[PDB]
Amino acid sequence: GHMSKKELAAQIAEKFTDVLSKTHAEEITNFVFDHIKKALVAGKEVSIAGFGKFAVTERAARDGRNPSTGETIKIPASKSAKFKAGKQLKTDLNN
Amino acid sequence: GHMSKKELAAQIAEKFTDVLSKTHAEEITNFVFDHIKKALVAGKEVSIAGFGKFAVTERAARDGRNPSTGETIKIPASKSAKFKAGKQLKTDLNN
Ligand code: NA
Ligand code: NA
Repeated sequence: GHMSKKELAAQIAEKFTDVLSKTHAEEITNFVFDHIKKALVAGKEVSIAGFGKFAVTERAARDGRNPSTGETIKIPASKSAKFKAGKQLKTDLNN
Repeated sequence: GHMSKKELAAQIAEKFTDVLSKTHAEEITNFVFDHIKKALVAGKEVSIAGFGKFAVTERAARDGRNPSTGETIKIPASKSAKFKAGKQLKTDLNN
């Protein structure tokens, strides 16, 4: 199965209709992930208790070879973000 | 740096004070991740546009050996959840 962000936001809106509208639920859901992204972009690890942690990772630069010339190259570094599932999520998935 | 769930919820509360209280911001932030967990527990992939995707993964069972006896064992399967950062997050981290 699948659950999208819009579906998440719709569930928020349905379960918190006393708190906020469907439009605000979508705004806030978008803000959750935007803010998490902003934090990763700022180099922060984002820890979400009961859920897990996000950290920026960097594929390190390293020596390669030009295959044709056997000249030393640099394979460039690049960043990504990694999630490590927390203990509670791991427990819930293994029940 | 670090950003926790409480800090995320506090940012939500600060930036959406017209929408919800600090208490509700924490409730909703907790619900976001609880609901995502519920979806993974239900076997759903959770796709969050602009952010990335979570999927349940299973470390497959496989043959091991009892080291001492050379009897065939089974190393048990276990589930976890994996996140794959979306293109936009990858772009933002590499800017
Ligand atoms: Na609305
Ligand atoms: Na409050």
